[PDB]
Amino acid sequence: SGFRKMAFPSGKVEGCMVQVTCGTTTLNGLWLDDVVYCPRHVICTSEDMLNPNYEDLLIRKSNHNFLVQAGNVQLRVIGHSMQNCVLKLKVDTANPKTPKYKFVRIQPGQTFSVLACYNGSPSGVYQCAMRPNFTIKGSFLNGSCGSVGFNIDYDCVSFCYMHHMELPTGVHAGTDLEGNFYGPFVDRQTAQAAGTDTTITVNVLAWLYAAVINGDRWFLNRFTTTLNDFNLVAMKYNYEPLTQDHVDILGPLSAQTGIAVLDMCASLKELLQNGMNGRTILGSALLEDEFTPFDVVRQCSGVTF
Amino acid sequence: SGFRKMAFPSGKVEGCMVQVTCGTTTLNGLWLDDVVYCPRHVICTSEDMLNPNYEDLLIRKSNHNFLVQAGNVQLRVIGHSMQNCVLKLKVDTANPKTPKYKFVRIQPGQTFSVLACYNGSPSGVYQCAMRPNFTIKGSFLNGSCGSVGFNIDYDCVSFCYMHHMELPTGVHAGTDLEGNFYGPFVDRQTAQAAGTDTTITVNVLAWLYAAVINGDRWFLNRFTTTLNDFNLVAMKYNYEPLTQDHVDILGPLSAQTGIAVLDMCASLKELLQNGMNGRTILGSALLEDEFTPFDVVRQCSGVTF
Ligand SMILES: *C(=O)[C@H](C[C@@H]1CCNC1=O)NC(=O)[C@@H]1[C@H]2CCC[C@H]2CN1C(=O)CCc1cc(F)cc(F)c1
Ligand SMILES: *C(=O)[C@H](C[C@@H]1CCNC1=O)NC(=O)[C@@H]1[C@H]2CCC[C@H]2CN1C(=O)CCc1cc(F)cc(F)c1
Repeated sequence: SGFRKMAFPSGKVEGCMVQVTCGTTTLNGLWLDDVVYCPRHVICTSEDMLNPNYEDLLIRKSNHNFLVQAGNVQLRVIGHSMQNCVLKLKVDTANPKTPKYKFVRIQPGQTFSVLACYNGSPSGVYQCAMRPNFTIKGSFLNGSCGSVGFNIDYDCVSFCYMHHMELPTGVHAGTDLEGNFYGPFVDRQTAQAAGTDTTITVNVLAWLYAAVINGDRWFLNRFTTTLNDFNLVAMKYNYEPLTQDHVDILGPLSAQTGIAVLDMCASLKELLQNGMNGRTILGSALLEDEFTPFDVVRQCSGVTF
Repeated sequence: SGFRKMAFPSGKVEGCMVQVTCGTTTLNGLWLDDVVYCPRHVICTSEDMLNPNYEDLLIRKSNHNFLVQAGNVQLRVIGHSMQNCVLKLKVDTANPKTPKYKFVRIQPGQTFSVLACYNGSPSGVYQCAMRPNFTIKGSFLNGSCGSVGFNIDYDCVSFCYMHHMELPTGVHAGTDLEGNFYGPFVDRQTAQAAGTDTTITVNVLAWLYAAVINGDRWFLNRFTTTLNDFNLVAMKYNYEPLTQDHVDILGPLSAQTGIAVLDMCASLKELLQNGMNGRTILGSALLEDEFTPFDVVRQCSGVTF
């Protein structure tokens, strides 16, 4: 009973967070085995930020210029290299708290948990979706860079995001753990802007299924639609076109509730065209798109890690 | 930049979760030092739930009838006692992962993080407020009882809630760690109903301050009001009466933004009377009341634990 934006338990990730300082700049790093991963802009001063030449900046940096701290204890940096927008700092001690892990480049529309950190210490945990325009809606301040996004599957942590920047619309951009940005963003202080914030249609539908399971049924109508006719209406509202793959992904929720996906599309079409009329669905007055079909199944089935 | 419903890092609480089984019923327990705390209804079968006599039920229970499991390893129960609606199971091993802790009975209007568990294993983390009507808006299924609510202050975990029940409106009820329910709820399968869901006025105001700090300023008007005139309008909307203590608690946010609390009340009064007109504040189309002035300060100042 009840449906909330739920983050994964952060314990396994908390044991990996370290503080990385280079000169005056301090940010977070992720310590897995004998390597610490962190944003490469840790080597920049405020002046450098406008048009940095990271390769040039890095020649003036040796292993000893990187101060790595895990709690109150200093790690010894024995090597360093830049891979795309991240630095990999080889340290002399394997993290004893390293969980079972993998690095994953996540698809737009998928969700993950962010463990927001400052000075290598955890501050909070919240769920995010990698939006179609490759931004996330987070909560990050100066010093948050290096904070990571992850998913847990049983005992294995899949890290998928490292925080690097904010955009003018108050949204956030960052990289996978290989240092490659999601979207067209670059790690420099330039004029960059998020494209159209397209809505994750399959996730709105999954959330409509979670509402039905949790007793909210007012929006169910007596109509149905086709994929092509629904997409004509959803193009107007900047919704992602729904495909047969999306319908198959919603298969289990549709079977659990007895509501065909195209019947849920017709209900969603009525909600887009007519609005909620002051009503709420799972405590919200807007259509929510940051729950995947798996998030709904997980939460409504009590999946543990 | 950005403002999200943020839970505390759950790592310190994850190391305390255990599975408690008694007969066919399995639920969660909290293992701190050599004691495991769990809901007393773990001793009930489905039949017992309608009108249980917990003292009578407990005479047929010995230490060996309580199976306690921390991960894949069984703990040995050397004593048991009932304190209000919780059982305290003395075990032969102190939890090596016991953090610095305290038990706190939280005031209505305050917030905490819930670590939802099933079979003693963590499933997810989310923020809740202890509402004025003494219910919480959580996400809990069968087997979730014994899951706890907490706050972290530096290294000290203050546990304030243990989950026991769901109410007909899809909201949740439970106890402090001394076994005393918040509100008038009882641990039996009877007709119980939440009273009027009063809105936490001081928290809506704190959230309005977070919106201003994060760039959302459309709702700021050219009006002011008095405590007495604001409360006349807010009584109609089932809002908690605002007091001088609440105004003093909002003092630091008012000073940080330069917006007097009574000017923010006038803006809130216009929002209650006229609505949002399809606009949003921090991504929401409703007035949010589950952020305390401290939650806003914490998030906007980057407080770590
Ligand atoms: C790293 O901790 C930090 C996180 C930022 C700070 C505030 N919120 C947030 O998420 N990242 C930065 O400050 C980055 C650094 C690294 C690469 C370039 C430099 C600039 N920047 C950033 O976030 C861009 C700031 C900016 C925002 C905007 F709206 C217009 C701009 F022209 C620049
Ligand atoms: C413990 O795991 C469980 C958690 C519940 C189950 C579903 N969601 C949730 O939060 N608690 C219970 O199931 C309790 C047990 C313990 C004391 C009595 C017994 C009944 N109950 C409960 O939640 C009440 C269920 C109920 C709901 C309702 F709307 C009307 C009713 F008459 C009873």
